[PDB]
Amino acid sequence: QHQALVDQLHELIANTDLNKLSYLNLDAFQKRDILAAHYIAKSAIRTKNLDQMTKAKQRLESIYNSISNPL
Repeated sequence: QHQALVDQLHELIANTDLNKLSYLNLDAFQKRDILAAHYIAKSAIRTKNLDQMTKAKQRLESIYNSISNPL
């Protein structure tokens, strides 16, 4: 479970690289949300905090889905 979650997080982090999301015209608040989630995700992974890893996974999944799809 731990490794599966780390892998999911790393995939989500890779898929939410701000440079690669330029074409989506994200608002500054969305960029900041992504930057914060990346910091939290990395920090949670490094410390093996499963609850915070779960939080960050749900957050990044939600963001990636919403920015990729109709308002």
